Amino acid sequence: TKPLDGINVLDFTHVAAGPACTQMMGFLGANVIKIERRGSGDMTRGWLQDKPNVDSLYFTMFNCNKRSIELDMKTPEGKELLEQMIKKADVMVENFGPGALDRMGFTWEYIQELNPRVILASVKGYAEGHANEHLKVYENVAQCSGGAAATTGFWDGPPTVSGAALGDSNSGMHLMIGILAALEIRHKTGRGQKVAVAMQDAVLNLVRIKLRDQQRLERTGILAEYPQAQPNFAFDRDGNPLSFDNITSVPRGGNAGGGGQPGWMLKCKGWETDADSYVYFTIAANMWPQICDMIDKPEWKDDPAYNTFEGRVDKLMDIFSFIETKFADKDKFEVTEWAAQYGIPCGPVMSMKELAHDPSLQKVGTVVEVVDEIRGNHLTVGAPFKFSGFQPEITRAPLLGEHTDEVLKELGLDDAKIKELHAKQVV
Amino acid sequence: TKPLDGINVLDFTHVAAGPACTQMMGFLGANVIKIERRGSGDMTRGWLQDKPNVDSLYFTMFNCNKRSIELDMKTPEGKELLEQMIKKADVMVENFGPGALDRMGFTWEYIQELNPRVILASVKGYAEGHANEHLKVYENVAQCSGGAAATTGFWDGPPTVSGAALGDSNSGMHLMIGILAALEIRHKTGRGQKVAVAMQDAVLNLVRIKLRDQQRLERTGILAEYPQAQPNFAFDRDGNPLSFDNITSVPRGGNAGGGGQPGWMLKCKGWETDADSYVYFTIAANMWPQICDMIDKPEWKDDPAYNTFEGRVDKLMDIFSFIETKFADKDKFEVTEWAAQYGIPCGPVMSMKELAHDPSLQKVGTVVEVVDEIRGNHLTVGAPFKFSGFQPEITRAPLLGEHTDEVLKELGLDDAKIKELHAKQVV
Ligand SMILES: *SCCNC(=O)CCNC(=O)[C@H](O)C(C)(C)COP(=O)(O)OP(=O)(O)OC[C@H]1O[C@@H](n2cnc3c(N)ncnc32)[C@H](O)[C@@H]1OP(=O)(O)O
Ligand SMILES: *SCCNC(=O)CCNC(=O)[C@H](O)C(C)(C)COP(=O)(O)OP(=O)(O)OC[C@H]1O[C@@H](n2cnc3c(N)ncnc32)[C@H](O)[C@@H]1OP(=O)(O)O
Ligand SMILES: O=C([O-])C(=O)[O-]
Ligand SMILES: [Cl-]
Ligand SMILES: [Cl-]
Repeated sequence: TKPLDGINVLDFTHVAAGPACTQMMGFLGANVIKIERRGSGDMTRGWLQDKPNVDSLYFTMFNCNKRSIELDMKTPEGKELLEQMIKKADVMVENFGPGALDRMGFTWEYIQELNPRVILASVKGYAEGHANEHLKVYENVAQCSGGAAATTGFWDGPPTVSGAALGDSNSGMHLMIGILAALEIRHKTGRGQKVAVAMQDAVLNLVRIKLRDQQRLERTGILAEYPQAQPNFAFDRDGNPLSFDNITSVPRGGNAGGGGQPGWMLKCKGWETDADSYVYFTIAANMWPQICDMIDKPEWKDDPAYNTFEGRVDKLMDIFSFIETKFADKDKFEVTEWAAQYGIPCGPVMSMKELAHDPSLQKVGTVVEVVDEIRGNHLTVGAPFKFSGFQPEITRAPLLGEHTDEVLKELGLDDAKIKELHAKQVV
Repeated sequence: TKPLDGINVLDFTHVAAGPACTQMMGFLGANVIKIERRGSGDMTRGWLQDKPNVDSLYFTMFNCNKRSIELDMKTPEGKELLEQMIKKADVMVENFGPGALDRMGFTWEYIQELNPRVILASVKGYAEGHANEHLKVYENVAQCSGGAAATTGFWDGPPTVSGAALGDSNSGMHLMIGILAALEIRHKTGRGQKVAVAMQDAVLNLVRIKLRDQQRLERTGILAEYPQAQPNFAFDRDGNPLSFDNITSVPRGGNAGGGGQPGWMLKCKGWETDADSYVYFTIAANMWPQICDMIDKPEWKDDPAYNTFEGRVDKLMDIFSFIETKFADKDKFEVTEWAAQYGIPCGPVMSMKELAHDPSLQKVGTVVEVVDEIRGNHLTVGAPFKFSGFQPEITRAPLLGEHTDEVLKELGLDDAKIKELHAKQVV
C-alpha cells in the first residue's frame, strides 16, 4: 500500500531539519504525532508569517501529514504520558540541543527499557564525540562548518551561503535514510537502534567532490580546470593575480563546473533587467564536435589546442565568453531549445516564480497544492521519489493542540482525567 | 550486524548521483556489483586523475565497497548474463539517459517478469511526465533547474552554483530513501517496485524555504528580512537603492540568514590573504541579551528598536557592519570562542584543508582514511548517519573488471564459458 503505513512516529521535532524528516515519513504513510510546547508550539508557526496570527508557510510547508498535541515535558504527568506514547511508537525523532532529551530522563538506555522495538533518531549540529558536539547550530553556521561556504561563491568575494538548505532539510533527509535502515535491520534483530545525523556531516557528504579536490590540490599543486589556473583570468580585490602557486585549500570557483565537465553561467537576452535570464552551459568532452557546429567554429574540431579537455584547459574562459556572445538576442528558453537540438547539456536558471507556477512540476506531484480549508490552500514540495505502487496523500498542517484530546483518548484516558491535564496545565 | 547485509544490488551506475547511492548502501552492508563499460569503465576513472594510468579520486571516493565486472550490454551474451543477475538481485540501480535501459531490453515490465521481488531505482534529470523529461542533465544544470542558482549569490551578481552537490550526490541520497522505503513495503507485499528521483526534484526539496518565500512575496509584495527590504543598504546596476517594489520572484540575498533567524558573513583577521578567514553570526530571538554584553553596547537591552525582531528588521546591516570591526584582530576560532560562552549561534567558515585533516571528523568516522594498497591511501566521506549497533567498514574501490571472473563463477559458469566470453569481448 504505502511503505510506512502502520509506522507510529513520536515526533519531538521543531524548526526545519527534524520536521522535514517526519513530514516526508508522513508522506510515505507514517502516523506522525508532533509534540509541541504549550502556548507557543514550534517556533516556525510565528516565524515569517504572511498573515497576522495565521501559522506561517514556514510551519505548514514543514508540517503537513501530522497531528498536534501540546505538552509540558518538564512535569511528572508529562513524562508519564511520554512513556506511554513511547511504548506505542516505532520511531522517536528529535532535534533538541545536545543532551536535552537526556536531561528530561529519556536517555537511550531508558528508552530501550520502555520499548525494545523503538528507534531513536537525532539531528545535531556536530557528531557525538566531536570537540564541538555540545554546540547549537542553525542553517548557515552548519554550511560554514561543513565546507560548503568556503567553496561556494567567487574567488574575489566572501564565503557564500547556499539558498538550498544544506544544513536543515538535507540533514533531515539524511536522517530519513538512517531511520529506514534501522527499520530494515529491526526485521532481522527485532530491536530498535539509536541513529544520529550531524548537520556538519550531512553538508560534508554533499561536498565529497571538494574533499576530492583538496587531495588533488595537495598531491599535484594545481586544479587546472579551476578559474585560478586560467591565464590572466582571476584577480583579488587589489588586482593581485589568483593562481595555484599560492593556493593550499580548495578555492571558490564562481560558476565553474565543479567536476570533470567544464561549465559556466551564461547571459541570455534580458540579463540587465532580469536577475535569472541565464543558462548553464556544459562543455562535455563527447559533445565538442557538436559545440563547434552550434557556434560556427569548424576550425576548432581538428585543432589539438581545442579538441580535448587538456587543450582547452588553458582557454576555458575564452571559449565560454565567445559562446556567450551567441546568446545575446535569445532568451534562456530559446537558447536551451537551441542547444537541445545538438544534445548539448544546457538549461535555464529557473526562477522561484517560474517553478511555483510550472505545469510539469504539479503534474508530476513535486509541487503540490495542499487543500487547507482553514488557512486557505498553499503550495508545498511533495515527495521527490516517485513509486510505481503508490502516490502520497498530502493533508494540511495541524493547528496547535488540535489533536491533544484525540491523542489522549487513544491512550485510553477518560474525559475526567484529561480535564485534570488541561487543569494542571500539562496539556 | 549491518542493515543491508544480504541485500544484493545490481549496479549500473556511473558518474556521481547513482554511485553515491550504491556506495552508501555498500557502507551499510549491501553487496554491490557494478557493471562497467569494457576498457574504459565508469567515466570518473579517467577524469581529473592526479597520476597517469591510476583510477582518479573521483572514482575511488564514489566507488568503495563495490565489485567490478566489465560487460558489453548490447550483445546477446551480455543481455543473457544481465537476466541471470537480475534474478539474484534485490535492487537494480541505474542513472543512464532517458529510455536507455528500456532500449537494451530491460523495461520495468520485463524486469518484473524476470524477478517479482527486485526493486528498480533510477536517477533522472527530470521527472517522468515532465515537459523536459528528455533532457540529459549534469550537476549545475540541475541546480539551475531546481531554483537553487536563482536564489544563491548576490543581488548585484549572477545566479550562483553551490559547491555542494545539490544535483548529483543529493539526488543519490534521495534515491537511497526511495530504495529503502521500497524495501519496507516489500516486507508486506512481497513484491518490488519501480522508484525514481529526478535531480530537479531533489534540488527543489532542499529549496523548500525558497518556495515558502515565493508565496510570501506573491501574497504580501515584500520579504522584510531580505537585504532588498533594508533602508538604503543594497544598490543596483547604476546606483539606486533596491526595493521589493519591482521584485516578483525570490531574489539573491547574499549572506542573509535565509530564515526567521537573521545573519551575516563577517570578516576576521587575515581575510585579505585567507579566503576562509570568516565567521557566520546569527542573531537568534531568545539569544539577544547575550549578544548585547559582547558588542560593548548594553543600550540595546532596553531599546524598543533593538530588542524585537520587528524592531531590528530595519537596521540589520548597521549592527552587522559594526560587530565586524571587533573581529579585525581575532581569527575565526578566537571569535567563535569569544561567543561560545554565551551559547551564541556563531560559527567559523571551515576550509577544505582544515576539514580534510581535522581530528574530530576522523575520530567519529565522517572523514575516513581508506586503506588502498594498489593506488595508495586516500581520504573519503564515511557514513553521515551514526548507529548504536554497527559501524561501516570501508574497503578500496575496484580496478576495472577486477571481479569479472569471480562474479561470473558465482552464476555457476565453467572456466571454458568464461574464456569464451573474454574472447567474444562480452566481458
Ligand atoms: S534546522 C536548524 C536547527 N538545528 C538543529 O536542528 C540542530 C539541533 N538542534 C539544536 O541545536 C537546537 O534545538 C536549536 C534548533 C538550534 C534551537 O535551540 P533552542 O535553545 O532554541 O531550543 P532547544 O531545543 O535547545 O530547547 C531548549 C530547552 O527547552 C526544552 N523543551 C523543548 N520542548 C519542550 C516542551 N514541550 N516542554 C518542556 N520543555 C521543552 C528542551 O528540552 C530544552 O531543554 P534544556 O534542558 O533547557 O536544554
Ligand atoms: S551526477 C548525476 C549525473 N547525471 C545523471 O545521473 C542523470 C541521468 N543520466 C544522464 O543524463 C546521462 O547518463 C549522462 C550522465 C548525462 C551521461 O550521458 P551519456 O552521453 O554518457 O549517455 P548514457 O550514459 O545514457 O550512455 C549512452 C548509451 O550507452 C549505453 N551503455 C552504457 N553502458 C553500456 C555498456 N556497458 N554496454 C553497452 N552499452 C552501454 C547506454 O545504454 C546508452 O544507450 P543509447 O541507446 O545509445 O542512449
Ligand atoms: O560537476 C559536474 O557534473 C561536471 O563538471 O560535469
Ligand atoms: Cl530547511
Ligand atoms: Cl556529487
